[PDB]
Amino acid sequence: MNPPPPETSNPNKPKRQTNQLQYLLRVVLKTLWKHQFAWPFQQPVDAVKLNLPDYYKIIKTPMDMGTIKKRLENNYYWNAQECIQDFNTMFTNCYIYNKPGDDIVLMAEALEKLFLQKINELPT
Ligand SMILES: Cc1ccc([C@H](C)Nc2ccc3c(c2)N(C2CC2)[C@@H](C)C(=O)N3C)cc1
Repeated sequence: MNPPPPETSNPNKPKRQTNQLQYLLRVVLKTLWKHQFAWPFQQPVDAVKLNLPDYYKIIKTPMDMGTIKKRLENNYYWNAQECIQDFNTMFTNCYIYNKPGDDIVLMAEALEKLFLQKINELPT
């Protein structure tokens, strides 16, 4: 039931170390990582273990903070916007599969509120 996880290295792809990308790893991701609600989002959804055989029938572009962390550590991104997009894909997937008011949604919303606070100002 589990698909292969998103790639965390791609050589066909050009890489960049920007000040914003370093900050997204050192400050943004690491703060979110320690949040009390971060743990469901620290690795790909394990649909077999959660016995959610429908998850990957619905979610076709999965994303999680473990994948983002590995991408950042591998300089996988060209710019901060690409990384921010991965965060937003992660949150949106949770809002798509689940319903407003669900506990997992409350957790994603708390992480998203903090994410938006931390990315409001990025380095130059
Ligand atoms: C409040 C509560 C209940 C269960 C769990 C289980 C143990 N782990 C887990 C990790 C990530 C996800 C989910 C479950 N959900 C399930 C709907 C619960 C899927 C759909 C989803 O979208 N994500 C992001 C954690 C937190």
